[PDB]
Amino acid sequence: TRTLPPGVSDERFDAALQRFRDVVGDKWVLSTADELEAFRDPYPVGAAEANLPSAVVSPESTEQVQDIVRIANEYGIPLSPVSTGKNNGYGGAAPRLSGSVIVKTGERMNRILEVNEKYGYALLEPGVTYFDLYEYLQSHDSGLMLDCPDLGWGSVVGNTLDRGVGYTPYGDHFMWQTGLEVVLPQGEVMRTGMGALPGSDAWQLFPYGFGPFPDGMFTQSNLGIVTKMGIALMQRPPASQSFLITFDKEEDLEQIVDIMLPLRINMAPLQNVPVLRNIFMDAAAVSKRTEWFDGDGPMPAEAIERMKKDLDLGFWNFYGTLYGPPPLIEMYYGMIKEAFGKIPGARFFTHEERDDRGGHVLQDRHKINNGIPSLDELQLLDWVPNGGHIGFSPVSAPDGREAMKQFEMVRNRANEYNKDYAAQFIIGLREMHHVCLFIYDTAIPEAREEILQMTKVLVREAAEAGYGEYRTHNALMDDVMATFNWGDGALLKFHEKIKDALDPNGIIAPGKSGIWSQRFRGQNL
Amino acid sequence: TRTLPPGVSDERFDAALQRFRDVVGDKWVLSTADELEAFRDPYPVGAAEANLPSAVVSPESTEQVQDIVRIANEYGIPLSPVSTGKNNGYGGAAPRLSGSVIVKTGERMNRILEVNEKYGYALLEPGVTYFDLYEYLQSHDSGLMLDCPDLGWGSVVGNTLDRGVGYTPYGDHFMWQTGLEVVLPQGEVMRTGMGALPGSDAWQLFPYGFGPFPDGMFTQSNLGIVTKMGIALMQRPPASQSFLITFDKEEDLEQIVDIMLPLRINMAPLQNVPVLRNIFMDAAAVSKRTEWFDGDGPMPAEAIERMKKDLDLGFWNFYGTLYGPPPLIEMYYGMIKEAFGKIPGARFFTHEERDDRGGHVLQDRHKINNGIPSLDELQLLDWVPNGGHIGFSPVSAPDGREAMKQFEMVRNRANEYNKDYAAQFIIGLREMHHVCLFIYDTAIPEAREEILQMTKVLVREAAEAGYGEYRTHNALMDDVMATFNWGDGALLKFHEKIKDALDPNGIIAPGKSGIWSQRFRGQNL
Ligand SMILES: *Cc1cc2c(cc1C)nc1c(=O)[nH]c(=O)nc-1n2C[C@H](O)[C@H](O)[C@H](O)COP(=O)(O)OP(=O)(O)OC[C@H]1O[C@@H](n2cnc3c(N)ncnc32)[C@H](O)[C@@H]1O
Ligand SMILES: *Cc1cc2c(cc1C)nc1c(=O)[nH]c(=O)nc-1n2C[C@H](O)[C@H](O)[C@H](O)COP(=O)(O)OP(=O)(O)OC[C@H]1O[C@@H](n2cnc3c(N)ncnc32)[C@H](O)[C@@H]1O
Ligand SMILES: COc1cc(C=O)ccc1O
Ligand SMILES: COc1cc(C=O)ccc1O
Repeated sequence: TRTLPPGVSDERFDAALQRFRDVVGDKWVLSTADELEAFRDPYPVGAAEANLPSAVVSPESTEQVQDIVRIANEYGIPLSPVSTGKNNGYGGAAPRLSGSVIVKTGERMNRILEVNEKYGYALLEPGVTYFDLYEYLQSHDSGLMLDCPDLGWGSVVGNTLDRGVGYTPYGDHFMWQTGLEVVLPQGEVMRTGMGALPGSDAWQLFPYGFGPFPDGMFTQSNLGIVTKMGIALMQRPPASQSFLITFDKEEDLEQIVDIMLPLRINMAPLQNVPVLRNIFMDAAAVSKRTEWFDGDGPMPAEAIERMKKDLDLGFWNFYGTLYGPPPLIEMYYGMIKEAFGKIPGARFFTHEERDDRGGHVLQDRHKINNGIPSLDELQLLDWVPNGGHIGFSPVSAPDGREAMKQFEMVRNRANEYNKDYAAQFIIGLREMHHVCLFIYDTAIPEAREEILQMTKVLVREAAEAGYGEYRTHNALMDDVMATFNWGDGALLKFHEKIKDALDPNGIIAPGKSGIWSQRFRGQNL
Repeated sequence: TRTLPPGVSDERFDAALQRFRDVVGDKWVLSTADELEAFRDPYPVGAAEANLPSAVVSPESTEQVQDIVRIANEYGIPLSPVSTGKNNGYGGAAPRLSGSVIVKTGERMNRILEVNEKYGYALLEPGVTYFDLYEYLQSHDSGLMLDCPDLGWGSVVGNTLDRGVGYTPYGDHFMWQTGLEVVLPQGEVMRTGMGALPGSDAWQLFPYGFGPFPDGMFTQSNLGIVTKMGIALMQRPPASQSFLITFDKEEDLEQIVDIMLPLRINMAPLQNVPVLRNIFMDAAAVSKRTEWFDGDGPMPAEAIERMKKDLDLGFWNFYGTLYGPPPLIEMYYGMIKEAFGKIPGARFFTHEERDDRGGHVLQDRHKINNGIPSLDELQLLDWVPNGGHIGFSPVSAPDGREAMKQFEMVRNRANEYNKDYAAQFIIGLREMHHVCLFIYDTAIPEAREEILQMTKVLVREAAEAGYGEYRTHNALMDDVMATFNWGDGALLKFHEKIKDALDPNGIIAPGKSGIWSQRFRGQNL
């Protein structure tokens, strides 16, 4: 059947599309089941179909975003903005609420507006991918580097707006975000920070402006459609050196993290954002599962040994990168070797030393950590046929007991539901994003529902232990937000109150982060 | 003439007062003419009496704060929260709306809830001063250091919630803020970040939590009353060295800023937040105006030169600090010598190299830049009888040309109105806070009036030229917010719609940052 928006008839919906076409042109509104199949979640979760868009609209400018919002308010059409819509692992381009219209801001609004070499910033529209920006910086002989995620096909803006992470010293994307322009839910356009001051050259220079600081309210949020965003760019250092440390035992995690913290807290000698990847995660980047095991259920421990042997890796695999003058790189590599040396069976490789099949990730990290975007990590999805992943992304203290507790908790449930648990601890100064990627066969209905059931259990099992997620899939947003329920759900009530006063007709991305407008609360979609 | 909240009678006010005492006890409700004397703006601005409190309420817990708020909603009585109320230069403790009740949270809410050595953070009630925290740290033989402003009598929370700044690498106080508890305008209580998840250890570990990140909206804000705040604390480095560079000419400014930027933008070799102070700023810290020129008018150049000659200082004076093992310090001081030694007349000193009187400022910077709080900059108020200051604090791009244009513009008005211009450029990564202190006799009502009218001119002339203020005085709050009027005042309409959703009855510090709730809009207050 035709996907229509909640409470909107065929007749009123065809009026609504015609008006979108008036604004953007007829080629830039997509409305047929065929055309829309490309905007389904590529990695669907649950057996029952969900998150189905009713149309895709691609505006060329801010002026058109506004007119689209107005139309959507007049007609009661929920809108779900994206940049490039590559939020794979969290829903793709697919909207939380079935029947929403996707506003793909990145199709046509993809200009790099300014890259200022002197102040080390860039002003970007939301269609600028990491590749685009990288390509610009190469062409103009730039002395700046971008900070990217594992996959560079996503948007600098879109990724920042979901508080994604990268791996250079500028890994925390939202921290370095500086000013933004946004269309609010009734059509008004606003600029934050020093951009509210007309004629200011400080919009990308000073983030805060004057009065309350609102920029975070437009992250993981449905409070507006962002049309421009600035971001600081780090200077390319004179030299770098990436390294791998392999650790043999699963139980080495505790000690790894406890040794790490005093070296990370000060941003030296661990200058970048280290990553501790388990063997399923590294194996999956270079090989298929049927190369190690072709039986049923959890990979047995002898098969885990073959992966570690052939590829010459540990169960745990620490990847890091150092930057600066060559005498500094060596001092710091020296300190790191001394500390992690304690762990029996720890082995060290720099990016110069290792160039085999197992080294393919080290070589990939050394690109990423030097702000060169890659698609090498797409190979992960060939672990099994019709491969897809979901992100279960709890936050952990930089404490080996907490991490070992989370690891065992997750593994206990991943084996119970027959899913392989690829693990990647991404390590900040004071906390760790514990990304648990469960890779699975998207074709099979039972694999998908087991993924959904399994992750619903872990959200609740994690919350009961005091752990929360930093980011989650469409299908888990209500469940995740339901865990942030201190003071009788105070945080949610606050968010719903702001939502209702900026978005009286409940128009922008309803359900995002479990925040629904008055008119959807209680309906269970 | 007895001060009362707008449209509240003597008896309705009496009953409210009585209810406040029920909540907090008798001792902690001040309401008599000269009890409240101490809560007037200590550096009054304008000849007319503005900014008059009707009462002061000192609660001891979050619960009393919630109740006080509920009672204020019942009566329509404005509340003006402070921490320690030492916001001098901007209004001190005094409220923006005359008739509001001060809620001095810090008087009894002054516990250091936790200092964690492992993860390098603190959890604090509003009453912890920088002296108190430093005393905790000395007692416990801590590895951590704080980041303090010029005057350490203020609160860690108060300063942070006004987006204040200190001078260690952790200088940007708001960015090292992590997690807070807040009472919202109708008495609901809410924890931000991971604090919203019952039993999390991660409140002071991961700031963002999940979904929209609101912490920024409680800074320069009137959206709640803050009861707890977390802040990250830097590790104390093994050694340190501070340095003064003097630049003899007034014109060297342009060249000093242009050389500074590449040495600062990557936090190395300028690691700390450098300051560029003029001779006026530094003289007043060590001497009275009458030592150099007894006279009604602006200070002649021959008096400027004697100041420089006796104190052995330049017109522009550059104060920085280096941290790390002694080899790294020698390296980085090396590079700083060679870069700023391009400027003619420029002379260098370290903290070991000066015991004279002009050097007392360097010794005060060497404490502050190492997180040793101080009150030496109080001597600044001696400069003239009954000294007070006000802060006009424009943001500048870290560009020499833009820093001379702001300097001359400000100097011209300083001379026209007969006020001395003390200047300190506080230098971030990509921006500068250009802080202009104008010192004056607060007893003379013409001088108070010259100040208000002068800064009113300055705010308007600075915005015409493309510059906004980071922070401002009660006096200037409406005028500063009118300058950020991009999009037909798009920013202010936004802040008001949010204010009016969370505070239907217009209770919390109305007028703060030029943001007035519905019941006060379009009025002369
Ligand atoms: C499968 C996978 C995913 C992945 C990864 C590795 C693998 C194998 N590694 C990642 C990493 O290192 N870091 C990271 O942050 N994410 C990683 N992912 C997940 C994901 O693919 C990436 O984050 C990707 O960059 C996100 O997609 P994109 O960049 O295209 O973002 P989007 O889909 O357009 O938007 C994301 C959400 O933000 C809100 N949004 C976006 N644009 C707007 C505008 N203009 N206005 C308002 N809100 C906006 C929407 O909620 C949108 O869904
Ligand atoms: C005269 C002067 C001032 C000064 C300075 C040097 C001199 C000679 N140097 C400064 C510096 O180096 N850095 C800096 O940030 N400020 C400097 N100043 C200005 C001032 O002295 C300090 O900022 C001072 O520490 C601030 O005072 P305090 O810490 O006591 O904060 P407060 O007066 O209580 O309140 C500040 C404002 O924040 C909001 N606020 C405060 N508490 C709350 C709660 N609990 N809830 C909600 N909002 C709150 C209020 O708006 C309040 O006015
Ligand atoms: C599934 O989403 C994520 C994936 C990764 C790396 O593979 C890092 C952070 C994420 O949020
Ligand atoms: C009164 O305002 C300020 C004063 C100072 C003095 O060093 C620094 C920052 C400020 O905002």
